[PDB]
Amino acid sequence: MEHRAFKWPQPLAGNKPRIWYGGDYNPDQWPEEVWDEDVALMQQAGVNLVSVAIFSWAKLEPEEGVYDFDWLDRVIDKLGKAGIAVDLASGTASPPMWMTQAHPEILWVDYRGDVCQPGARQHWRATSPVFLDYALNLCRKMAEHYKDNPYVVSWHVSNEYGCHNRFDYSEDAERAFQKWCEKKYGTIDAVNDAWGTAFWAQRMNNFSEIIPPRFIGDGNFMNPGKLLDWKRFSSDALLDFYKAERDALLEIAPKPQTTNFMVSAGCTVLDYDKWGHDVDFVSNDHYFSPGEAHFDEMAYAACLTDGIARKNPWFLMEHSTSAVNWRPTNYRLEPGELVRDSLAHLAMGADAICYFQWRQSKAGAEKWHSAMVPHAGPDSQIFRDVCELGADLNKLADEGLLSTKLVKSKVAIVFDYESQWATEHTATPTQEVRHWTEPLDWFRALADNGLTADVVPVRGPWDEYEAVVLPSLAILSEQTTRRVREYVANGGKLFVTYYTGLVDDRDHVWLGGYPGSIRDVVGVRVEEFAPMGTDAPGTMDHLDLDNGTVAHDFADVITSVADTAHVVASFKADKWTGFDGAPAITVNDFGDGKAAYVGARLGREGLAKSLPALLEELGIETSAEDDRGEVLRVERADETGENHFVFLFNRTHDVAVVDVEGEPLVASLAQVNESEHTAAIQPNGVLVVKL
Amino acid sequence: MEHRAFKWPQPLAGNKPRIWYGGDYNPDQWPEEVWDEDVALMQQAGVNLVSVAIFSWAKLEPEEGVYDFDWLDRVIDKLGKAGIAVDLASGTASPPMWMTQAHPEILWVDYRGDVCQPGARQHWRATSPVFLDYALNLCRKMAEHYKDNPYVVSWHVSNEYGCHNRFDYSEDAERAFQKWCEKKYGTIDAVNDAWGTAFWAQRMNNFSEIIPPRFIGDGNFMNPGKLLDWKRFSSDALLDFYKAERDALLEIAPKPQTTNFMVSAGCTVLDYDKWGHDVDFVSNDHYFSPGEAHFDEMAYAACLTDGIARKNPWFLMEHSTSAVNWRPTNYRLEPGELVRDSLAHLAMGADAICYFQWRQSKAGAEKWHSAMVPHAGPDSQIFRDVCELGADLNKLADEGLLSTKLVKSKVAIVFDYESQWATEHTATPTQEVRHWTEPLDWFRALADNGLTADVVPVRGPWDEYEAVVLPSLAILSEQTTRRVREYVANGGKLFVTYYTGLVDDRDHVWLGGYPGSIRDVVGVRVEEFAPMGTDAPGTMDHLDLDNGTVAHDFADVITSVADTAHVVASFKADKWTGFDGAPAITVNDFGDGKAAYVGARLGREGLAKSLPALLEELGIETSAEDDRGEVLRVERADETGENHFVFLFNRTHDVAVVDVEGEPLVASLAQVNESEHTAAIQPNGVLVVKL
Repeated sequence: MEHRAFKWPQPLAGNKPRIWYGGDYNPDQWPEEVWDEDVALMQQAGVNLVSVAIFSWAKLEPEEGVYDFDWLDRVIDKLGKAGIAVDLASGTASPPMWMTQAHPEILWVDYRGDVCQPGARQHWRATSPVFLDYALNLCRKMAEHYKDNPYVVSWHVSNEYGCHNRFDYSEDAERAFQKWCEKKYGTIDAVNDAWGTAFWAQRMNNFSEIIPPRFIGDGNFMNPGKLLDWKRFSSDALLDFYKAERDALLEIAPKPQTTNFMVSAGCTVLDYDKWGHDVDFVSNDHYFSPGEAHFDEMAYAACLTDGIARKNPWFLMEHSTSAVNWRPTNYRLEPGELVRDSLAHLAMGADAICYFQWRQSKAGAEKWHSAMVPHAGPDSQIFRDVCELGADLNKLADEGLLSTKLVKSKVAIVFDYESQWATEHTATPTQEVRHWTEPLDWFRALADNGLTADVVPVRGPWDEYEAVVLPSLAILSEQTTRRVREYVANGGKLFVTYYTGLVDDRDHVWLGGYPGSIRDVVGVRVEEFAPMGTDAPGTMDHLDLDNGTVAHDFADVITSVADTAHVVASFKADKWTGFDGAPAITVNDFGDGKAAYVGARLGREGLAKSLPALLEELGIETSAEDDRGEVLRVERADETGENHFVFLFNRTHDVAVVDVEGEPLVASLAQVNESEHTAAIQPNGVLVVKL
Repeated sequence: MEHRAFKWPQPLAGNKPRIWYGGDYNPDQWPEEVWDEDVALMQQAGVNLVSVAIFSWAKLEPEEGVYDFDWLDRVIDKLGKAGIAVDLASGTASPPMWMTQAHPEILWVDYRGDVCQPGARQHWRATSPVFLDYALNLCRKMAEHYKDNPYVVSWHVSNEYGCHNRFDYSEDAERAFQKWCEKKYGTIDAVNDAWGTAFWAQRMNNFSEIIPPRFIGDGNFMNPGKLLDWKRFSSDALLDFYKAERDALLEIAPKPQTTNFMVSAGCTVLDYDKWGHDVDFVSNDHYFSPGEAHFDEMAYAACLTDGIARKNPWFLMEHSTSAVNWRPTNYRLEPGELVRDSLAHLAMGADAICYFQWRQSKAGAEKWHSAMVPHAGPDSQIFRDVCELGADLNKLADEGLLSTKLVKSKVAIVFDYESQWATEHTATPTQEVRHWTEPLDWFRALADNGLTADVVPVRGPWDEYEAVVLPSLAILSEQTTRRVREYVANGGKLFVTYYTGLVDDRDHVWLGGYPGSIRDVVGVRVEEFAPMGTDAPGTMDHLDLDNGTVAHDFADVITSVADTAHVVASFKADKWTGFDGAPAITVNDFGDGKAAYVGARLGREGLAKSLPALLEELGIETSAEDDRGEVLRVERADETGENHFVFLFNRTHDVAVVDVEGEPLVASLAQVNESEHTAAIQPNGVLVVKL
């Protein structure tokens, strides 16, 4: 699996490279007089790039085989004459009404056989031959028309594939899933073994007896190997679609191209790491998580984006100035968070910072989604902040930030889209445990101990790191198992948690005691699990540990510990539970390395309090400073090290004081004292320094 | 309604009778080399019976009209040569893919018209002519092939009928429900009156205008007489199917036969009491309820199983060594509970103890369901415990337990599958009240007072008992009413609760004041109900009683008390409610007997605290010992009384001390002191003594 050669949208002729800054722009929603005010405000704000025509199919092709590009030619000329570059869409993200009215077979079908109608967006089947023909046609018409346009710097292919059309249960998807399985497994016998079909009379005679995981009565249990493969197939089918659109544009009008991802701690619609191999550059859409997780989760998501990009610069295609429209309660951003959030992504390696969207819609389903120009207009705190950010990004580019890379951490936290999928089955030990929460909890606990981790996809080079976290990494394939065993034996330092290595990549259990492929690495054997909760009176809902932490949701029953291992922490419990004095946290010597095993869910707080002991045991150095968890420190450097930037973010609701170890470039809710070379960072503030 | 003659699986030639011990066995999921280890482990564990081929249709009939029995012949020979008997399945529990692909009319249909697909199990219509033909065909092929096999001791017909396919809304079920109604009622006028169809323009001109209770818009109110009959019809339709499979096997290969039930406090998929009339012996599948209810609910379920069996020995076809796969949080068993749970069923009259399943599946939807041989293998606490239980059951059979019966209690708690169904309508006084909880609450409150009740189905001989509980028994037919009135007048002692006797068997209300058919038995008249909860601010959520208990969810408004009755307890409340000083608990003299009325939901705790007074008033004797509720005492005896066994189970999280009134045979987490003839029973422990 090779990545494509890296390509990045280049400046308009006569311009110097900049941190690209701007947003989705939808002039087609407004009368044309508004466009001249849009351009003048964009110049005021320091906007240098916008993404246009994303959902414009019904205007670009208003009837079948009739094209209307003149409006788009005119707005692209206005932008370009003002020095603003265009990231042009294919226009294919969502089909017009004339098309679905004429071709109802385009619409995707749900698990009960109910057809998804128009009225929102992206109501098309990934495996529809007729929709593909319509989409490639528009791609080609667009490419031919814009191939020589001097103001178009990149292609934005479709939009957030799979946000709405991940799953289709049509006859098209039935046929395509049969073909996928044949191309993966080769024989029906191989499919039967993978899916364990001897159970419940599911054994198939040929590929025609492979059906999608349709409606089986709510509450009943779908074949888990088949469900896992369904999610892989669904991601692959949309990848195929993306690659076909891409290729159709590039054959006529080669330009840097991307499609926008939805990388966030809890979003696993697609295997985004896999997809990252087919974009010229990684672009991401991230919106804040409400409440206390806001800052840490956004840093973690931008960190994972950078891991997907293999530390190449990446493109923040979307985020929000303030509230989104799509949550049950759409909380606003607090003062300072607009600037802070943008610099968080920048810190984690973005060389472009863009919003959804330029002007707040006055009608339609996202009218309540914040924008760069709110309903309130340019006389607004949001627009002032947008202008301030624009000046900030010009300064940072003047000072050499472009093309610098996020520095390598001591610690790689491993993330696997497929492990998440495996943990989503409805007949696992507990529905309260999924893969995705554990890596985020580690990121935050490590930050509390003064350490900024890298978040590395399982395919990526986590085995080149000083230390590695396997966080509820439910799948360990034969390959990954080998990589883990070799990494530790050669001197790596490993953290492994509960719900790691239960299964291989077919969702077959590794037998003999969990974790079945690496018991000797971690030097423990688990014979069963003890899920916990409050489902009924008298259920076991927690387990204390003797290091002052508390387990919830899940604990392992460890029945033996290797002679090369020792117990760092033990459970304390009522005797009748069997847990009193049982091992909870262990550390094993394996070859020249070490592996710690955390046999329960301890949360961010439990991990943060357990880590000092474990970091010491594994020889991983951190600050001695008491205030070490108050700020997240994020660094970017060029290869030589001549351009080295430090971003300091307050993670707390107190004022944080930091040393200033170079020239302060940008400050937001932060005050520098030149005398003492110190700075006080308010809540929600950030300071950027060049070393 | 007669029961079939009792028959029980007999020993293999040359063996003596044993408590059958073993589990579901699925060699078809494993390579054949595993089978020789399975047999050797089964011998080590003392396993003497296994149930085979339950879901093996896709291997037994791999294409239409092609049979492959050689694998099954080979594993049955290995088992039998090792002295292990086979409970052979029909194999018909779930159809193969080739069959449903060729015959989509087999699949059951949901209330909206959506067809249940393959991908799990039991996706067939109870009233499908073509599925019946396929099932009877396999039954006959199986019977002909195994009719002279010396190692097959019984038939296990299908599997848990109605677990998944209770309700079908197809055209087949439409036709079959019309015929059922005609065969029940005779005329359409009788159906119209039963269902109250003059209400809401539902009156029918003929049987063709009877339709199933399909989709009527979510939240709207289905005709309740029709819904009640639907549940009776659905149980009958699957009973018809079972009887046809049974008959098809027995015509060729007569052997003891059963089908496995799902008797538990809250499961009412089928009228299991009715079904019990068509099995040769009762077999049950019971899995623990999480938390504090675990022990008491399992004892209660095994007790009800024995009531269904009319005190004949019965067969525990399934339970779990530890966690199941199918709850949202799959809690494990604690140390000692494997042995304890098994002996609980044994205590309540089982002469066979079997698990789902022998070897934990490594793939498929139940891979996370515990087994006798876990993923961890034979070197596991579970497998050791399985071996220990095996030796325990050999000892108890050596000591004469087989064919002894659960001793008659002083108290019969009445259970009615149909009353539960009636309480399930969505326009009852409150959705918080169902029939099934009240009998369980009584069982537990009576145990707290030192009394082990019998749980007797309404058709059964509850009127032969010293005292009887009617626990939220919503239906009283004319017949049951007569039985109650005569039972009390002749000297019976009766407890009646709220939500008893509201309706007759058509769901018509008994008029004139509740409970409308027995007001004079209980010597109270209720004019309305006062449901309670926390649905909105300021709702009435409890009512104190003056005996130190608290009502929740529901109270009766009692407006008069007979001259032959007196008030035992009264509500205390805010004046404006109307409840201050109102009657809550009464006792009436009726003929030579007495009837207590408990006009509210008091819970296990409220009932346990109310019972001393009521037991005294009704002359029902219990221990004077203060510790009387700490252990459940369960007895089995032969008819003479020469073989009398007492099982003592600790119900608490303290150590319980008991007297030893005979020879201790089996102890689990219990220590006997020969000197003092006493024993200390740990939490989760049990002692078995022969008197």
